[PDB]
Amino acid sequence: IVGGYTCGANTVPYQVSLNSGYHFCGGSLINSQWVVSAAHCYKSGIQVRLGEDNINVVEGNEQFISASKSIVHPSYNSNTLNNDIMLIKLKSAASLNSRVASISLPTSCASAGTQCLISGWGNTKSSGTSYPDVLKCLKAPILSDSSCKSAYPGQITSNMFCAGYLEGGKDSCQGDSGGPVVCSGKLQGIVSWGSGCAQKNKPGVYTKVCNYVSWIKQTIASN
Ligand SMILES: [Ca+2]
Repeated sequence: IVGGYTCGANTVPYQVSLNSGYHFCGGSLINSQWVVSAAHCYKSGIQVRLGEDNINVVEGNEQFISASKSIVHPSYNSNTLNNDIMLIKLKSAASLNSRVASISLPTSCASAGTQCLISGWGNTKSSGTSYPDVLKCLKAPILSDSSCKSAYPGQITSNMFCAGYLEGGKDSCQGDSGGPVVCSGKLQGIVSWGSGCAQKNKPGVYTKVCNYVSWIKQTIASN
C-alpha cells in the first residue's frame, strides 16, 4: 500500500497473509474454512496465516493453517487477468475470535464513489521498494467505469473495477495482490493489477467480487 496508514494490530481481522516460506499475497477469510484471493496468486504449498499484524514477529494472535485445496475460477485468463479470483480451503477450520473473523460477501455490487478499505503488506514506495512488516490500510473510492476504461484502454472487463486516486500517491502495490477491498462491510474487490503503483492516471484494478458470489457460494457448498 502506497500512501496509506498503519492499520493497527488486528483491526482488519479478515485479512490473511498467504505464505509459501514468505508472504506473497493477501486474501480474505470468508468463513472458518475458506479464503478468497486472486487467481494470479495461485501456487502449490500455501500456508494461510490468520491473525497477523507484523508478519515477521509472532505476536500472539496468529493461526497458521495449510491449504487443503485451491480452486482457481473456471474462466481465469492469466494473460488478461479476467476472472482473477481463487478460493482456498483450509485443512482445518480457523478458530474464529475477535482477531480472526470473516468478511461478508456482497449482496449487490457497489457504486462509483463508494469508499472502501484496501489493506495489505505490499510495497509502500511509488518509485522504489520498501516492504512493511505491519499491515497497511488505505481508504479509496471506487472510480467510474469510464475513467477506469480510459486509464487502461482495451484492458478493463465487466469483472473489474478501478479504485483510488487519478492524481496518484495512494494505491495498492506489489505484495497486496489477492487482498481485500471492503466497502460498507462487504468484500467488493480483490487486489488484482495495475500499472506501477500510485502513478498519475493509473489507478489500481480490482476483481469485481459481486459478480462471483453465486460461484463462491456454490463452490464452497460443494467442497
Ligand atoms: Ca505475526
